[PDB]
Amino acid sequence: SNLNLFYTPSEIVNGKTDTGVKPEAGQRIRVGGMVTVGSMVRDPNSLHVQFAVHDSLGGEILVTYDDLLPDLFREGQGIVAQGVLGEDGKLAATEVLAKHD
Repeated sequence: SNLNLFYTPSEIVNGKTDTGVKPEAGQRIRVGGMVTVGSMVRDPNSLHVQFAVHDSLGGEILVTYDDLLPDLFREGQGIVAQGVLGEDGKLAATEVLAKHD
């Protein structure tokens, strides 16, 4: 089966996907961290959407999404996104759970 585990965005930059050392494009993981106010950008297409997400670790990872996000993905909260690493540096995620409450 495909595993499922939650990891910090800032972690999964430095010496991880970006640098392709430990993880690799192919594995499914969940990024979990805080979205910055100006992070969310949608296409005029209105199906393609991408967002930067970060943590106190002071690294920002870009996540890409290829349908309409739930609640348009409201900014300035902390969500979890499940995705597979595919874009040797970016992660393709469609299962975002905004359990911020």
